[PDB]
Amino acid sequence: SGAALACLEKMQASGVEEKCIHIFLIQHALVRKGETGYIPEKSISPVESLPFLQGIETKGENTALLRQAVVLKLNGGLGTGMGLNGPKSLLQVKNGQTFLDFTALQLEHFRQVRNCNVPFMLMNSFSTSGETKNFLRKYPTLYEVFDSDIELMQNRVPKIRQDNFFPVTYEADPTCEWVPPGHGDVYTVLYSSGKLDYLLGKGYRYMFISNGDNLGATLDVRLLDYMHEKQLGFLMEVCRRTESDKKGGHLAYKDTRRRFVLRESAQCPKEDEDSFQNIAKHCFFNTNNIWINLMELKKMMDEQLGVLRLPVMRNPKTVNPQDSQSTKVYQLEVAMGAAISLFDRSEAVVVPRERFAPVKTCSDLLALRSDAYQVTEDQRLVLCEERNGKPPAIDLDGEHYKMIDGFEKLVKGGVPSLRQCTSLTVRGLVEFGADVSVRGNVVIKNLKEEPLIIGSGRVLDNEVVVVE
Ligand SMILES: O=c1ccn([C@@H]2O[C@H](COP(=O)(O)OP(=O)(O)O[C@H]3O[C@H](CO)[C@@H](O)[C@H](O)[C@H]3O)[C@@H](O)[C@H]2O)c(=O)[nH]1
Repeated sequence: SGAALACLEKMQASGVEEKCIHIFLIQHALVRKGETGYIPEKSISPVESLPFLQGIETKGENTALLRQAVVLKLNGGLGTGMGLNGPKSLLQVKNGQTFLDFTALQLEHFRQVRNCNVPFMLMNSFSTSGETKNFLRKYPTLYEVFDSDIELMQNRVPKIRQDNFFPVTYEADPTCEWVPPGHGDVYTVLYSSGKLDYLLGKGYRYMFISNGDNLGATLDVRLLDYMHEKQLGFLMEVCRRTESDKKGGHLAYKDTRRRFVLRESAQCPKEDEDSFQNIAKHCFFNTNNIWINLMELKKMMDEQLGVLRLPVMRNPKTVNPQDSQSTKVYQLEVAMGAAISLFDRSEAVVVPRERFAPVKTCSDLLALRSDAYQVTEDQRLVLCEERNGKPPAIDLDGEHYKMIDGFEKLVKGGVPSLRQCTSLTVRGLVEFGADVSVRGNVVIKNLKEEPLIIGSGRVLDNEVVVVE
């Protein structure tokens, strides 16, 4: 393959890790022959039941295990879905505090309260590393050990043309020619960097990993205790899916014994969107709060010669995400949750919603920035009590609010109160002013060209607003 050799040479020219190149060209072979990465509804069965955290946990903690624990926050994605060209963690959340402020403050609270200097890492990509490093100047505790201790630099892979599978060229911005290969990349990065051997040599055996956008994620020593007692290599936290869980992955089963499967958004064929979005059928949603046993990982990686068989997802895009007329490409990516079938002993457990405040979209961001979410003593962000575990279901017009620039007009004059909101749908150009209270099920449709301004102090109480 001339296309594979072209990818090979371009990767080697940019300093890409040898095993990553090898794993990529494996996937490249597959996709060149029309591998879609899809998990069709007819290939899987729903997960009907799972153990709950209240059941499986006990009183008391084994502090000896916490002493073996290490935290990693994922920070490598490009946030292209929200129209970013860099780290979504540098987005403001509350009080002029970004996602990364909340992460740094959470860690500091954890270390203080428990008097335990738990190791901490951020998995960065080429697109997020520099901005993240400079941001952390504000946290000298982290900054002074950023290169040596904190950063885990993941790999990058070229975007490849949908027609001939060659790496794409984009002269206007050669930066658009590359993508981090998914958070699934973590295992090979840990292995090939020497970080895994380093951590194991200091006696660490467990790693807690969560999304950089999820400020609800918590190191639970009682869940750690459980994972260890059942001698698990991998534990995934899931939530009872809500109407707001539209993007990410749900669990399912495949057969002749049953094994877990993770079906991501990118693995769902167009014809199956309705099923993928049936929250009652596919009711267990991955939080991406994942515990791994590091020695089990080490043993697997050695066994499989640095090459985990994670399922490749073949993500179609344009080379410049913002320009729909730019060259059509495929991003080959893996998800860290897909290791759930690869570990010898793995489990998923249902956790309370207060451990999962995701921001995948500007609709999610709206909910987080609003009074629907609250800061806890331990510096987490958690859904308010009166929403009874169910985030407001926010549908923001994809033609106006998908890009952060468009979302910016909506909240420019004010983030509305959403703590009493079960549902908010916005269509056309719309602009909130100050101290707007949204209550119950609210619809706002503007059919005029002029933005619809929602006056300051307006109460929208189970109301449908249509301006024409
Ligand atoms: O190559 C990459 C790609 C993403 N990220 C980071 O990974 C985290 C999550 O990525 P994101 O695109 O926000 O989420 P998805 O990958 O679509 O979904 C994940 O998060 C959902 C929970 O919000 C789960 O339901 C999914 O199964 C899980 O794969 C964020 O910190 C990203 O910055 C990386 O570090 N490297």
